Amino acid sequence: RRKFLIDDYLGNYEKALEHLSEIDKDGNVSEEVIDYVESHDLYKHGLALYRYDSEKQNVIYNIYAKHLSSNQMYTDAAVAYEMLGKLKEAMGAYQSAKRWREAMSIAVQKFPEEVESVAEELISSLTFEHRYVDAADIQLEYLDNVKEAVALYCKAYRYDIASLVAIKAKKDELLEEVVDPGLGEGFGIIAEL
Amino acid sequence: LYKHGLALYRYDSEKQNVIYNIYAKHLSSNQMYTDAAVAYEMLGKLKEAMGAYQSAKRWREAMSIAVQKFPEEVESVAEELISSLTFEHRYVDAADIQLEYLDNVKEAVALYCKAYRYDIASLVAIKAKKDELLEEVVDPGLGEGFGIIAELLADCKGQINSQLRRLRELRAKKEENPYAFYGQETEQADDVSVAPSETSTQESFFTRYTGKTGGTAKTGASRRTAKNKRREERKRARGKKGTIYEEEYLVQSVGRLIERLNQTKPDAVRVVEGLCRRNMREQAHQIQKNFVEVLDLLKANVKEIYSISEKDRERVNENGEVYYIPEIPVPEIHDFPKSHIVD
Repeated sequence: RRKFLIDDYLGNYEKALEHLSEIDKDGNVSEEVIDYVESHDLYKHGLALYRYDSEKQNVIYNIYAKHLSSNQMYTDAAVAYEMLGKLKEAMGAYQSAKRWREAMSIAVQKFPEEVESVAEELISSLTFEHRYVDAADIQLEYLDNVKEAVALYCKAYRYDIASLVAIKAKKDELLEEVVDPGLGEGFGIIAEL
Repeated sequence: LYKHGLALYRYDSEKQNVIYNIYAKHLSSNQMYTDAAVAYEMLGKLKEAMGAYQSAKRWREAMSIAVQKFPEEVESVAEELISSLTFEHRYVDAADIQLEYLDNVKEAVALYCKAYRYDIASLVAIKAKKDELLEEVVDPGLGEGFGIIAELLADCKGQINSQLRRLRELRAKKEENPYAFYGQETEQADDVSVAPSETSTQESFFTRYTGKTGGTAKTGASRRTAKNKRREERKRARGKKGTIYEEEYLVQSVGRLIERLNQTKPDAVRVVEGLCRRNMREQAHQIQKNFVEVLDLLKANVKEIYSISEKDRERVNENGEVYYIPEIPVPEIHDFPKSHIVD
């Protein structure tokens, strides 16, 4: 406690935390260490101190990933949440950070009830900002909507694979309903370009 | 002429049809199998179009035609030709075809793991509701990826540990090689294991074989066998590096290092995520420290090489101990996209 106080007053907060960890070495780091690391952002030091202590790495990761998610640090926060099994926050950060395949896999894995909700939802956002293929495939992954999938196969100027997915579903009407008109407007605007 | 004739019907229909019917064989004989497929489609050759597509390995349209017309002939084109493309590191296309047409789950996920798309393999298994891939398939894939990455990133460490010195003869073995007739000037690819295998010399990397000094014909298929002739008969009568000896390999000494880092970094990110997902969280730090260490070493070591100044037709600056022989244009390779829970 002596060394902790000297270092706390002197501003060397890293060695202060290093000494502070020694007092509660044999139990569960009480709230003192948690509050200290949250106040000084000693998370790297507060983790390296217990880098080999899994039984307290649980709490260190919990608080650190809470900080990560609260500080716009999405992907690492989501991965740490999956490390701790924090399913809800992990899903929120995955689908917030445009993490498509992991979100779909978990949605169909443990909570199929949400598959109809989230998937098409992301299909909106991906289509919003010039991301078609990653959303085009989803419409046939589980939704099995051929037209709403090939619509982004003809819009992305992927004509050959657009016809390919229209044929692998055996749609000779889509050959003139989505492939032909999308094709037409596409090469018209390409001639303009 | 035939070309003028075919251009003469750009506004005629029956003439265009008949010129297809006549000149399609010659056009296919010329070049660019794609035009052969176009002619086959236009003239109704729906079975040899499959052969043309399987010639240059065009596959999606082959299966499309097979599904359209010949449902009995959908297994011959896909199942038989997948192996040839499989055998040469094109694992992704093989796995895609296998999963999408042949209904295979074990080897498809195995080839996804070999393709380092472990999350997509997990999604596929979730479609099949299986979780035993994690140990039978995902575990060996992750282990092999980590092992080969630790192998490859440790390969450049040796090759950069024999490059710093001014006189590039300080390889502890290259200063003794005369390289007069047994020279390895152009296909040189290694600096820490330079010139091994006295008989049938084959370097580690063979993609950097310029063949400049192989001979007058500029080709000998290797530098071990050919005449290996160049200016002023490079021998041991030289002084330092800057006199009559190797001058050309210096530029490629960094091109040999450029490729793998850029071509492997996304694989590195994906395998870090996958290998930490097993909650080790420290072999991910192993990859991180290996990568940052090798990049820092190479970038701090290439700070002693500068441009060749005025480029000259012949090697200059004979006094290599003082006349700045190892000069090389500076490269530009960046660091890794930093993660935080790996810190």
